[PDB]
Amino acid sequence: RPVDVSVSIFINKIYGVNTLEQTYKVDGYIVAQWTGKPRKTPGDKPLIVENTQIERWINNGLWVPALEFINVVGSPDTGNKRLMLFPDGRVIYNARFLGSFSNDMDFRLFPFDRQQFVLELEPFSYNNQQLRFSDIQVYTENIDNEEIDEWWIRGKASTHISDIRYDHLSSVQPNQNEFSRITVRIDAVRKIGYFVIQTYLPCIMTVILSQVSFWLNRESVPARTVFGVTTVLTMTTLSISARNSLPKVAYATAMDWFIAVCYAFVFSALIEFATVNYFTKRGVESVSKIDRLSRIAFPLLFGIFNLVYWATYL
Amino acid sequence: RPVDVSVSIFINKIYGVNTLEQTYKVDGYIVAQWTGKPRKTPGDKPLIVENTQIERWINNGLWVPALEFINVVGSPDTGNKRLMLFPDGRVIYNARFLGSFSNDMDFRLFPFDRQQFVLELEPFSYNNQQLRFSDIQVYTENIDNEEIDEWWIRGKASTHISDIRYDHLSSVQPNQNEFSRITVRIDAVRKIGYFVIQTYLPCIMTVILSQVSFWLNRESVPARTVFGVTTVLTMTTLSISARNSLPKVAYATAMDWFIAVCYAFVFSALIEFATVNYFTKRGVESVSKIDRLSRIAFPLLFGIFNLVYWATYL
Amino acid sequence: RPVDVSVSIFINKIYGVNTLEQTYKVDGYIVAQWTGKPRKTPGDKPLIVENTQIERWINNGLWVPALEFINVVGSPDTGNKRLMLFPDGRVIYNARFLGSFSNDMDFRLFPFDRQQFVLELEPFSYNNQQLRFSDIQVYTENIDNEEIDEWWIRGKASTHISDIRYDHLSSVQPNQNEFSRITVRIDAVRKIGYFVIQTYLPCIMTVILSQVSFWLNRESVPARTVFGVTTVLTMTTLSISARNSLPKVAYATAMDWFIAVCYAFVFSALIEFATVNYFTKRGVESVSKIDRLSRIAFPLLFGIFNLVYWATYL
Amino acid sequence: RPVDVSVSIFINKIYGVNTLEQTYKVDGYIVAQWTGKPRKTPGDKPLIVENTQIERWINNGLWVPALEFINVVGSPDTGNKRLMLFPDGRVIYNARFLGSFSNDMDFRLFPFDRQQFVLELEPFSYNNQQLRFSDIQVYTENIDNEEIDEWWIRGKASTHISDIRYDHLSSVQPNQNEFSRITVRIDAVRKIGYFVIQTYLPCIMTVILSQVSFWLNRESVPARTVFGVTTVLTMTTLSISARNSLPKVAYATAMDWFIAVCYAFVFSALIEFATVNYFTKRGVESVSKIDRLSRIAFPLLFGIFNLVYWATYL
Amino acid sequence: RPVDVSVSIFINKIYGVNTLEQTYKVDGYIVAQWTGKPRKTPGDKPLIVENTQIERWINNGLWVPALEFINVVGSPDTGNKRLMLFPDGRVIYNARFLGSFSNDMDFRLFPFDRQQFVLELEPFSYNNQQLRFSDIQVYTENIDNEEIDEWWIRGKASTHISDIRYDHLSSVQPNQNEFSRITVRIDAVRKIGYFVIQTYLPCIMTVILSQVSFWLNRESVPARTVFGVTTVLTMTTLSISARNSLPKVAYATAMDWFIAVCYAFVFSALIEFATVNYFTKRGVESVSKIDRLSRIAFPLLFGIFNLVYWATYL
Ligand SMILES: CC(=O)[C@H]1CC[C@H]2[C@@H]3CC[C@H]4C[C@H](O)CC[C@]4(C)[C@H]3C(=O)C[C@]12C
Ligand SMILES: CC(=O)[C@H]1CC[C@H]2[C@@H]3CC[C@H]4C[C@H](O)CC[C@]4(C)[C@H]3C(=O)C[C@]12C
Ligand SMILES: CC(=O)[C@H]1CC[C@H]2[C@@H]3CC[C@H]4C[C@H](O)CC[C@]4(C)[C@H]3C(=O)C[C@]12C
Ligand SMILES: CC(=O)[C@H]1CC[C@H]2[C@@H]3CC[C@H]4C[C@H](O)CC[C@]4(C)[C@H]3C(=O)C[C@]12C
Ligand SMILES: CC(=O)[C@H]1CC[C@H]2[C@@H]3CC[C@H]4C[C@H](O)CC[C@]4(C)[C@H]3C(=O)C[C@]12C
Repeated sequence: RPVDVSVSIFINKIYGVNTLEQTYKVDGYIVAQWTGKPRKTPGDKPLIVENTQIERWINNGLWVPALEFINVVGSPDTGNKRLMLFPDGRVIYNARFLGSFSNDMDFRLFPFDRQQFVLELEPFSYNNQQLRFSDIQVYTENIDNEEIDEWWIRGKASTHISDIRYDHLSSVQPNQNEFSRITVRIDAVRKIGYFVIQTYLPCIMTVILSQVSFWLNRESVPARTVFGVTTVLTMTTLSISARNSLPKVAYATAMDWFIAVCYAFVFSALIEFATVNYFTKRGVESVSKIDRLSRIAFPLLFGIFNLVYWATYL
Repeated sequence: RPVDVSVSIFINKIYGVNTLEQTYKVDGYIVAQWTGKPRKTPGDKPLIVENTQIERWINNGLWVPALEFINVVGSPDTGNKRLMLFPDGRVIYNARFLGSFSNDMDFRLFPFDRQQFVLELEPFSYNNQQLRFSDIQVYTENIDNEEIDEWWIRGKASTHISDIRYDHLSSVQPNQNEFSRITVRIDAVRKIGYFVIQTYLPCIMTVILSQVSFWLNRESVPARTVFGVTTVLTMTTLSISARNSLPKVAYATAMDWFIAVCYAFVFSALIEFATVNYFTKRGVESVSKIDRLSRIAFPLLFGIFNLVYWATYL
Repeated sequence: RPVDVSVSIFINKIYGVNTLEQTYKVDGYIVAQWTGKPRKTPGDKPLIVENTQIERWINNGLWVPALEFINVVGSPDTGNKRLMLFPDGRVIYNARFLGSFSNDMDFRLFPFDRQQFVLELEPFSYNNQQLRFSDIQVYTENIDNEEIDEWWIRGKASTHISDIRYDHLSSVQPNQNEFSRITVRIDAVRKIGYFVIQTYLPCIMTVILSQVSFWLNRESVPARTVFGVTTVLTMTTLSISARNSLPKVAYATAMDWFIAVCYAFVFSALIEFATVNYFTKRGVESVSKIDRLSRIAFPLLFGIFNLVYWATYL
Repeated sequence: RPVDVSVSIFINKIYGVNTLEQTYKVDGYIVAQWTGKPRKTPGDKPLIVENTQIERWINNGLWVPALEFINVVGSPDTGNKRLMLFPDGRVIYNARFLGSFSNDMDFRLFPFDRQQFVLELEPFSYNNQQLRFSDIQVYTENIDNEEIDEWWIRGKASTHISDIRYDHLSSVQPNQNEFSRITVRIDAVRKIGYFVIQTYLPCIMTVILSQVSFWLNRESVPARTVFGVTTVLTMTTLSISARNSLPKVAYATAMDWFIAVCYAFVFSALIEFATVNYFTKRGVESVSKIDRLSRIAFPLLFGIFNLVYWATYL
Repeated sequence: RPVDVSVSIFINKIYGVNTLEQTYKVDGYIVAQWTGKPRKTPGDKPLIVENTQIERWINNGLWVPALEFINVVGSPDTGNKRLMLFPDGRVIYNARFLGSFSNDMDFRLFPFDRQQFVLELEPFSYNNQQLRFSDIQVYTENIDNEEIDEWWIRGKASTHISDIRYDHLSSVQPNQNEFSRITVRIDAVRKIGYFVIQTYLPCIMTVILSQVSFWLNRESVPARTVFGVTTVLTMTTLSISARNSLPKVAYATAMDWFIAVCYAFVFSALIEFATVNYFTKRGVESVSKIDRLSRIAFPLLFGIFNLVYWATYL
């Protein structure tokens, strides 16, 4: 007695990925097919009914169940609606949907993170005892496979049919509070190219600039201080601007750890000079022993770190 | 004589918390049940009517009271609507809502503040003598309890039913102008991580950078002045950029007072040096005992301050 | 014969004040009551008609005039609509409105300006010979009077009813082209707290920083120049950023005049040092009497200026 | 035989002028009058039909032509619609329109440019052989002439009626593809106040700051270089921030030409100083006559430049 | 047997080009003509039916196929709709559309890139066996083919009719899953004027400013370091700010390569100075012949680069 419903979804385009609001817009077509009671169409041809004329048919008792996207931010922009009325009884609901979808996202591996563009479809007013999803096949490719859209699509779609228990229907439907839900997931990874130029490389070149102070002398204090404060302030601002593209989360990202280390070498380089200025009297010949090793200690310490960093997270 | 109305609300997700406009977006379901006049349904099953077809029923005299969200910023995004028509008379109104809600917020303890995500539900056109809310049940935790949405959810929801007197309905029914209101509150706390990295740490290291001037000498005036002006201006920009994440309120926040203190230590450090620069010839051997104590007075005075700060506000 | 219309407006909240666009958002309820032909309702109770069911009544010749907000930025967000049909004949139209309103604003006294949140209500299609507004009652205080909205509400509402002559209907209604207009005004004053921290204090501490150049010496020219250019440029950036919260108006504001002075003292301080640097050899012993007096002349001129400033504008 | 249609347009307000998108919002009323078949109204008074009830009238065969704004960005925000049915036959369509309009704008004389706020009105589905505009009257002044937000309304309105030939209807209407078009233009001039405060004066004072380097000496190279690099970079950023209030046009504006000159004097001052530093020993007694003459050439050239500039462009 | 449909599209204006979201807004009219079943119109004149009155015709069984824009971001802003019903059977659907369209764009040649503003029109519910596009005519030139605001339109439109195979109808339409698709392309080139003034010229003069350091001496280290760090940091910010007008793509643009080169000359000049500072005692006469030659090597190396750069990419 539960209505077996076959569902096919074609994803036309994915766009408007917003990491801040954790939303992403999905455009495509939807198809809902179920075998109902036979009817006599005008002619043996299948009857096709478009947007407005569908209302007159449900007014004559036609059964069209409302389907609902769960992980959506607002009522999706529904396009044109059509109805395929076959003589053997099978009904086919086809329409285009453009909605702003949401999904929980973890940024602990920013910007090397992997996230899932998920579609959560599930009917309304009809539980698993009344309406059941037979199968789901997502014909996303032939368009999707173009993955130069600010992300990298890795793998095909994943379809799964599950049963969700809503407790807020228990007061009204005893033991009838489970709904069949279709879930479609597409794994994707981020493209680190944009962030290398905005934060990573500016962090590196700032570190390179910060360490030039070692190679000057016990020279004009203005010079080695200007090198210090400019690199510290520059590294300070980059630490701020690097998170403006991220939600106000608590955990630290791989970009955060990279900045803190790059912050350390920059701040240490200044204190190193500030150290030899208090020890300008204890052991001064032409150059101290700190600079003679800091000119090599700092770059090598920083160099191997980048090797550990980029070898990881990749 | 007033109709007892049982209300159940299932919150799908809370998102889009905007501290500036003091809004927050809430998605979820609503259930409204009342006992009406008995009817003879087609079959013994309860009759289920979906979005558009409900309008035809109220045209035949069916009574569906309009419910209204008070603390909303604009007309909420109403999803799919359904009606459960039982033969014994009881009617059940179930629909999905996605709205931008508002609530009075106090920012005196920024960013350690506690706020409440509130839903204020109340009917339209029907007072408490005509329509009464029997009970309210919020089955929010099942989903909501995952709070990585820029805030920290601490505790379950609190439900309360009250009666509100609108004076602008006195003109039509004297003394019968009170409306039943359902109120749903969810306490929440902020995640200070983003603010630690964006303002607090940059303020601290700037203060740390400001105090390196002490450990130099009565040295090149350019150096110790560059330390002064850069740190003062840096602290000045941070004082401004720290408030762009807040509405144009009048009272000062815990972040504000914390910056003013960090502002004091930076400006005092410059004047401290600017003082010893006025005494460069009267009593100069190597160090002004002022600097010899400022190298210890400033960190300890600032160090104990952070202990006074973080012990408070927590 | 003109229909006397009683109007009551309940303001739920005023929010979203945008000084740039000179708009402001207003949420609340509206009530329009007029005496029609008597009828016999079902029971002596008043007949209540909700959103959609109004269509059936107005199609049957019921007279429900549409009321129109003049000073609105776009088509207001109409909430739920209701109709109270009384048996004694009086008809009552009640609905909730959320609209983005506009009003001409003068910003010559930024941020000490006084502005008016105005509602200009007036019907459509019905002149004063056909429809006249009897009285207006603004039930704003019950909620509004808690002035926590980036502004301070100073006083209750002020109502004015007038007759407006539209010349573009003279070609169609000779001498019958006057419309009854309801006007609701709420005076308000601005909260200078946000601007004290963003512009005033950074301007002041910059001026304080600008004068430290005097207390150095005829010293290292780099230092007193670094004090000079940084303070001028800092004051220049603050002079620009201070108007980004204002429309691109022509007249100068009280904040503008205050900055120009703060710009003058800072730029004068640099020119002063550049002057004593031109007199570095002709008449040099230890200090130019200019510095001996500028350390007192400038603060006294600056001190009395702020006192004259804040005594005014308040 | 073509239907003569009298048109009256009342402009309520012009607001939201965006120079970047070259759009502008116009709110007001519209009146369309044509003489139809006589009718018998209830009483000799004209019959008035409001927003929804018009649909029933056009459903009964009444001829109400849809009017269309050409230079609009999206479907304009249509307010309330009314219908005046006169007994002598003349029909009057009156409604309120709030739309975001567009017009080609030339910015070669930024910020002294002159622009026109244009309304291009033209019917749909009815050509000039079917519908013709008799006359047009724009009752704009009553309100409009008060402009306080970035522009100056200078002069009255200009009305013109024309016939436009669309070639894309020849396939559907051979030789009958011309539509009557109403065009309303309002000249306006820009208010340079905002730009004087944001760029022009800051450009001037920066140029003034650039020339103080002359009055120092062949002095501490840090000072006169700090004068050089800081002024060059400051003038560089102002050239950037000056165009963010403009679309990405190709031609250079009067503000651009003004900045390029101000850019030259700033960079020339550095090269001038950098020149005398290359000649510090070959022909040195006390001062390089270059600075002694640059102190007069530079201010006079800049002063006379503003005279050539501001005598023009005004 | 498939209905041949003639389609004409008139593009009124192209506006709102957003390179970030890769969208662009298109306003214009559409004409769809097909020869249908003969009918008896009132009079021999063609019957004209406007927006609302069309619904009654399709309600009486008239066949109006829904047409669909593929490369659209959301449900487009549909204007006024009209229907021409001819007695010989031919039906004509004419309407105005304003939609936000999208197209894949390649930014490797920023800002010398050439892009295509594409419209993808294709019907719904009717395959190529039922509805076929006979021909397409784009009458765009009348208001185009000259140039647009931020881009240059070069050439007339390009028309393409194709057959698109959707695999998601195979389960419901075996071998009948091909749709006729009209595609309209407009080639366009970018206007580099805005980018020359905003990034290129500031990058060039910054390199020029960086090279003045050579012409000082083995002089005050503060000066040549101030030249060094300021130019390096300035060039660093320009590398970031130049990409804020681009999506987060992975590939590097022609603007990126130009900045990286400009980054080298600035950074190389600093290392060059940092080299001669290491040789202040080891091989010192007055100047390191490196600086004596770098004053010629760098400009010529930079000069020839600009010739290679701008000769390319054009
Ligand atoms: C012997 C030595 O190398 C000296 C030279 C500079 C000094 C530091 C300067 C900045 C100081 C800020 C605050 O006073 C805390 C302490 C702080 C980090 C100092 C020290 O630990 C001692 C340092 C490192
Ligand atoms: C004698 C001495 O060592 C000098 C060095 C720095 C000087 C201060 C700099 C800032 C000044 C601002 C305004 O002129 C009021 C006075 C003000 C606070 C100065 C003084 O108290 C005197 C100081 C402490
Ligand atoms: C003798 C003396 O005290 C010198 C020190 C600073 C100099 C001024 C610096 C700013 C200059 C701007 C422009 O070059 C015009 C001239 C301008 C006002 C200079 C002077 O007239 C001479 C001044 C006042
Ligand atoms: C002899 C003289 O006074 C020197 C001092 C500063 C020098 C200029 C500084 C900027 C240089 C940029 C690039 O290195 C090309 C060359 C460039 C324009 C120099 C010159 O032609 C020679 C100048 C004017
Ligand atoms: C021999 C010579 O001319 C010196 C002058 C400047 C020095 C360089 C400055 C920047 C340094 C950054 C980090 O310390 C790694 C090493 C780094 C590249 C230095 C060196 O290789 C040695 C240089 C080239």
